[PDB]
Amino acid sequence: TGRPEWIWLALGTALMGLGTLYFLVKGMGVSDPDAKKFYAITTLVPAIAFTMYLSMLLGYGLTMVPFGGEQNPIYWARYADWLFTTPLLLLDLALLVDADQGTILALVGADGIMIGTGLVGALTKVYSYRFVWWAISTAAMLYILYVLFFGFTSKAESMRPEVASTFKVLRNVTVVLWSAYPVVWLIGSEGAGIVPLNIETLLFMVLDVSAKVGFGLILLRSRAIFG
Amino acid sequence: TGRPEWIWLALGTALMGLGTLYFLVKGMGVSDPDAKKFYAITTLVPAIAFTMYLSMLLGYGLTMVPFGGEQNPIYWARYADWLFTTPLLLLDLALLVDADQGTILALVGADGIMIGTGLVGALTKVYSYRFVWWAISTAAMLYILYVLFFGFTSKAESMRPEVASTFKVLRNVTVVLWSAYPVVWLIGSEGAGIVPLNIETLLFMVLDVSAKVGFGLILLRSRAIFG
Amino acid sequence: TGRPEWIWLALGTALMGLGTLYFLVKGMGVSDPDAKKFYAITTLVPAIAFTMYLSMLLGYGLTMVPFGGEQNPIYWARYADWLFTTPLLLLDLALLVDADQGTILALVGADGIMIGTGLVGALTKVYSYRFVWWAISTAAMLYILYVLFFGFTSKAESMRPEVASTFKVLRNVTVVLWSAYPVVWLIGSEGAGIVPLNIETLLFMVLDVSAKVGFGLILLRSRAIFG
Ligand SMILES: CC(C)CCC[C@@H](C)CCC[C@@H](C)CCC[C@@H](C)CCOC[C@@H](CO[C@@H]1O[C@H](CO)[C@@H](O)[C@H](O)[C@H]1O[C@H]1O[C@H](CO[C@@H]2O[C@H](CO)[C@H](O)[C@H](O)[C@H]2O)[C@@H](O)[C@H](O)[C@@H]1O)OCC[C@H](C)CCC[C@H](C)CCC[C@H](C)CCCC(C)C
Ligand SMILES: CC(C)CCC[C@@H](C)CCC[C@@H](C)CCC[C@@H](C)CCOC[C@@H](CO[C@@H]1O[C@H](CO)[C@@H](O)[C@H](O)[C@H]1O[C@H]1O[C@H](CO[C@@H]2O[C@H](CO)[C@H](O)[C@H](O)[C@H]2O)[C@@H](O)[C@H](O)[C@@H]1O)OCC[C@H](C)CCC[C@H](C)CCC[C@H](C)CCCC(C)C
Ligand SMILES: CC(C)CCC[C@@H](C)CCC[C@@H](C)CCC[C@@H](C)CCOC[C@@H](CO[C@@H]1O[C@H](CO)[C@@H](O)[C@H](O)[C@H]1O[C@H]1O[C@H](CO[C@@H]2O[C@H](CO)[C@H](O)[C@H](O)[C@H]2O)[C@@H](O)[C@H](O)[C@@H]1O)OCC[C@H](C)CCC[C@H](C)CCC[C@H](C)CCCC(C)C
Ligand SMILES: CC(C)CCC[C@@H](C)CCC[C@@H](C)CCC[C@@H](C)CCOC[C@@H](COP(=O)([O-])OC[C@H](O)COP(=O)([O-])O)OCC[C@H](C)CCC[C@H](C)CCC[C@H](C)CCCC(C)C
Ligand SMILES: CC(C)CCC[C@@H](C)CCC[C@@H](C)CCC[C@@H](C)CCOC[C@@H](COP(=O)([O-])OC[C@H](O)COP(=O)([O-])O)OCC[C@H](C)CCC[C@H](C)CCC[C@H](C)CCCC(C)C
Ligand SMILES: *C\C=C(C)/C=C/C=C(C)/C=C/C1=C(C)CCCC1(C)C
Ligand SMILES: *C\C=C(C)/C=C/C=C(C)/C=C/C1=C(C)CCCC1(C)C
Ligand SMILES: *C\C=C(C)/C=C/C=C(C)/C=C/C1=C(C)CCCC1(C)C
Repeated sequence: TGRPEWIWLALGTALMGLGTLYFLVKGMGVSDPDAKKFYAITTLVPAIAFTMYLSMLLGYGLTMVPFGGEQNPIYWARYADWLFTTPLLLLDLALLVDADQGTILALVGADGIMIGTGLVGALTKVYSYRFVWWAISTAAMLYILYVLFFGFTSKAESMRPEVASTFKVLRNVTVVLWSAYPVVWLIGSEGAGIVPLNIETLLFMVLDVSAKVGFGLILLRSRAIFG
Repeated sequence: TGRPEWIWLALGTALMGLGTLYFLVKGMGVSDPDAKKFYAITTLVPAIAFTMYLSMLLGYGLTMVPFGGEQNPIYWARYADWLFTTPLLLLDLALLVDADQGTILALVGADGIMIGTGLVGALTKVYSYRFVWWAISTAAMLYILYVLFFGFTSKAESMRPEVASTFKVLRNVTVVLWSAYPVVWLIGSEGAGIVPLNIETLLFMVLDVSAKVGFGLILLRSRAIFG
Repeated sequence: TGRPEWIWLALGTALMGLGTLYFLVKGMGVSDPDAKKFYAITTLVPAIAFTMYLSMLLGYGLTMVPFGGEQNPIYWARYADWLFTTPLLLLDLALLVDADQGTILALVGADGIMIGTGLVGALTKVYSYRFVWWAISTAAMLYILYVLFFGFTSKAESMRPEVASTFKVLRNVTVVLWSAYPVVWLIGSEGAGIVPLNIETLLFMVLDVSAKVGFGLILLRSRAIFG
């Protein structure tokens, strides 16, 4: 349940919070209309993360699901968070690399399903079924990382070296990080309880802050966001 | 409840699933940026349909509402599905016919209300009230079919004959199909139980697959989607 | 609970309803593509307000939350309403003043959090915690009114006098009205029950109709919406 992992939630809330502050206090006097978009998209990611992390800390984002012949502590707020933050991150990559509206739409769709599926899985009562939803969700995820890796990289090659390189870093960071989530989910309390909610929460915490604050940092501190 | 209609759900899940596969395996090597958009929008429709049909089959999308002095089997997942798939379909028509942003916005709004209202109706406990929500939802629907029929057709007349004709087919197919839903809802378990959930599910199944896979087929196999 | 304030809900439902009708019956024969957008955005605001007000009147939008060592009557539908209507209103201001996509995105984000936070607050069981969420929600709100007041006004100064002035009126009306909500929430049943749900409902009613129908009226009856 929620108590031993109260601390990881606390640190997460705080890190996202400061992350918002730092990104907010930096894009204040930014004239560049394109850079303006990047700060907006990027800043909104940690801000949302902050509200959802606070709901877990205060006990709201946590619920109980019966499965495995018992009651289970499921932090649902993660899906509420990700549902918006993942597309926003994706949007950042698309703008940076000037992707086609079609692909953005396809990418956003894939993402919504990825989280939608993950959320449903996290709540389904037939233990067994939770793993099907996981399968679907991961399939959706993989599609995204594919397009990002082979599709987006290609589009980056046409931009100026600054953008190509920043994208390369961002690309590597999201591909590697995003794929850890399904592994954590799988071995955590949402799936086979191989790992305690204690460590799991510390894991999502590190992954989230990296995948958002870190990503924001890499992106917002490069000249790539400028026209 | 969910058992006698388990089969229609199963076939639906499967048909949507293959529908996604087929549309996915066809727009792979498509350079045309406009055609790319059409495949994205269209492909996402059956994909969502698949996840929601699977939730009904696995028992998740089903809930119980007390009304009529008794418990009632309400597949809520349909609204979760439609909420996204109906606008997407609408968006397809708008792109094809190059509609004004204003009308798209108005059309999307109408749709969200149409489903939002339908969902609320499906869940309201005062039997009587379910019919008011139905009224509102249908009113919203009618507005949409109106704009599609008289507004969009007009905009199609300015496109090349290929587009005008494909739109005509699509227009006829959506106008006729969409209007069956409110009739099914009305006579099914959501309203006056004149028809059993058994047949009702077989009905939504046929309507959905036609309105999505069929629509996708008609659209994605014409040269209308190209610039 | 829901009974003594049944009337304010009834009048609200009716006022929004007519508000939709009036805005609908006025933008019918409007060729101007820009004006078309304004009518669409603006008309959808009261229309949504109508469906949510009807849910409160019919008893659906009302729920019960335990806090303060007792059961509490919480009209949740307000958040469902606002979640969409507030951005739409914001979008109106942005179009009118031709704001940057970045700022619109930032503004929409802030708003979603503002309502999301408000909703969570309205539902949190630890009385005490409801006030933190209020704090966050208001902080988000303030950010919005700031950008609207100092940012948007600046952008209005570049438009023709008609637009600058209409915006000025709209700006003053939203800044003043929006800031009353957090005060009402604070002193109403969602926070410290200093004011009865009776008067509270009459308050939100006046604020809503003004902030939407009034706003719509001021905007839709000026030549500012034309190109
Ligand atoms: C952009 C649009 C305008 C989009 C729409 C966005 C929105 C709708 C997304 C929602 C997304 C999904 C993923 C989240 C929902 C998950 C869902 C399955 C879980 C829902 O449950 C929580 C919900 C309601 O809370 C509850 O109220 C009901 C009514 O009164 C009750 O019937 C429920 O039981 C109650 O649940 C709570 O309490 C439970 C407590 O039980 C226990 O009690 C015992 C008593 O002895 C003891 O105390 C135990 O300890 C205790 O646990 C608990 O178990 C439950 O979990 C629950 O807490 O909550 C509503 C959440 C709200 C929707 C979150 C919003 C997220 C943030 C703010 C979003 C910011 C987004 C903006 C929009 C982004 C903008 C950028 C774009 C432009 C890209
Ligand atoms: C784009 C944005 C980023 C937009 C936001 C999208 C999202 C928020 C939309 C939601 C839309 C609405 C329409 C769906 C919600 C309907 C709502 C009224 C119904 C909610 O209930 C289900 C919800 C939660 O499940 C539950 O968990 C709670 C917390 O722990 C519990 O308190 C509930 O009770 C529990 O409910 C389940 O179980 C019930 C079981 O009871 C019974 O138990 C007995 C025991 O003996 C026995 O077993 C009985 O047989 C059994 O029934 C059951 O009755 C309930 O129905 C329920 O199953 O679920 C969350 C669903 C999730 C939000 C669905 C998402 C849909 C898909 C994946 C969307 C893909 C969308 C992308 C975004 C599209 C992209 C394209 C655009 C760009 C255009
Ligand atoms: C654009 C996208 C495509 C975006 C997605 C939009 C959508 C998902 C947004 C949702 C936003 C949030 C803010 C609203 C949800 C708030 C949430 C916390 C509250 C949820 O509860 C209500 C929910 C389900 O109702 C219930 O069914 C469950 C399953 O069967 C049950 O388990 C619940 O208990 C049940 O709750 C009801 O009944 C309770 C009754 O208890 C009591 O019973 C006793 C008996 O003796 C006695 O009778 C008592 O008097 C009685 O009270 C009650 O307490 C509960 O409150 C509840 O009524 O409802 C689903 C609502 C639906 C999602 C509202 C939609 C809003 C409108 C139509 C939106 C129009 C939007 C379009 C999209 C805008 C377009 C423009 C853009 C382009 C900008
Ligand atoms: C049981 C199952 C049936 C159910 C599945 C579960 C499912 C719900 C989850 C999957 C997610 C799914 C929702 C995703 C939908 C995607 C769909 C909307 C995509 C539509 O398609 C949009 C395109 C975007 O195109 P581009 O990449 O940008 O190409 C640019 C080119 O260089 C030209 O540029 P120019 O114009 O300037 O000249 O997708 C990108 C094109 C790519 C370059 C090519 C991609 C190929 C695919 C990866 C392979 C096809 C899929 C496989 C046969 C199997 C399906 C697996 C599933 C996991 C995807
Ligand atoms: C109790 C009730 C009060 C509550 C009602 C319930 C309600 C919640 C459900 C209804 C759905 C509602 C939410 C829909 C909102 C719609 C609103 C946003 C629309 C705003 O309006 C946007 C326009 C889009 O314009 P266009 O069609 O594209 O015109 C192009 C022209 O050719 C010029 O081209 P050029 O620029 O190139 O020169 O709507 C299209 C303009 C059309 C051509 C004309 C349409 C006329 C209407 C159908 C008639 C007006 C309505 C009726 C008086 C009664 C209301 C019934 C209700 C069912 C709509
Ligand atoms: C907080 C920021 C980000 C980038 C979060 C990303 C989360 C994911 C990519 C989650 C993926 C999931 C999969 C693939 C399947 C199991 C369920 C998850 C939702 C955890
Ligand atoms: C799955 C694909 C589509 C095109 C589904 C369309 C569904 C509708 C048009 C439903 C309309 C409804 C009305 C008009 C009123 C009763 C409730 C419904 C939601 C069933
Ligand atoms: C119906 C139309 C509008 C413009 C409604 C606006 C509502 C708000 C600005 C609400 C703000 C809130 C704050 C700042 C904090 C407490 C909770 C609220 C959601 C009431």
